[PDB]
Amino acid sequence: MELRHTPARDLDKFIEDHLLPNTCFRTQVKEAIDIVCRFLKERCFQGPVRVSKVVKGGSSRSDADLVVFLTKLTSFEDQLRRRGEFIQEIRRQLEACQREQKFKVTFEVQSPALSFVLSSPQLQQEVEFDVLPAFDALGQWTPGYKPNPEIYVQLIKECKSRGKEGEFSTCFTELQRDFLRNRPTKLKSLIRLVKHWYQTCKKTHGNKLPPQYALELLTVYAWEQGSRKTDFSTAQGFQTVLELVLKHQKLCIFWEAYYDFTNPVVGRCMLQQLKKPRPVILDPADPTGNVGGGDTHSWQRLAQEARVWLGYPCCKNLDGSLVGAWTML
Repeated sequence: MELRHTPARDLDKFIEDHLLPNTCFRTQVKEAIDIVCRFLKERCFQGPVRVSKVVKGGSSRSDADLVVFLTKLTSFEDQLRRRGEFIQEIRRQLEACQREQKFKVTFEVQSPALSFVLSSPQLQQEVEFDVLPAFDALGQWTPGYKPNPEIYVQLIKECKSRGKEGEFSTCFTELQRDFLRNRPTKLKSLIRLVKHWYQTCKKTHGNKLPPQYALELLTVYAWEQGSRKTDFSTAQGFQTVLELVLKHQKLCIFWEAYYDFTNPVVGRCMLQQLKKPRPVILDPADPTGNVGGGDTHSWQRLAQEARVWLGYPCCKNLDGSLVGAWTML
């Protein structure tokens, strides 16, 4: 059944039946991406720019971003100005990879933006990757360590100048993914549920909604503030998120997972972002990015959906009572 017709007691089954990726295909996709990665790093621009890494980003026939990082760029703007140049070289090597390498899945580079589809005839599944060139601002980064604040200092400086705050977040995709992957399975599942809810809402909106990523972060926030447990009620977590969306006019959220106020420039940037019209959901991976910021109308649209959804069976017991949101603090 549709999520909107699924009672709270059936949410976990809904997630397992419709939202969990086919484990086998998931692994085959990871292996393919690893092959593409090493291939692009070796073959692209093989004759200062070079491909240093390739990482899967946000994801919804499912869609996903595939970030191709480039070293030796003179500025963040270059990944935008030379996008055409970069996309052509990457397209060329993706096609050479498809031609020369064998995969356990079908690999098809799409004809002219650059994307390719990984599919499995034996599983009735596929994922289309949107290839995004990005400056490798982080360079060598390893989980557990905060990037050198100087990396963000440079970012802040350029974003201020070009007025592109939060527009180079793709450069920190590794942090975005680390932030969401280092979580208990139950929470990752709740995030999948929220993503589905979001995508369901997007389907009927001719106007903009906040970015899905904003909701992924809001879900983490809900859990950190209201649960922090490896097991909990999915329905209660969902209600908490819907209720948090309603509070968008009062939300001011941020994390110091990859940066903090230590550096004056970064701290100043954070403070400047934290003072902007709410909601403020500061990207843990990018201090210049208020995810879904500067568009209160989009949040009002989503909040209207949140209220509608709080009336659905999703957060309700058989007797019609709400399962209840997590108390927070």
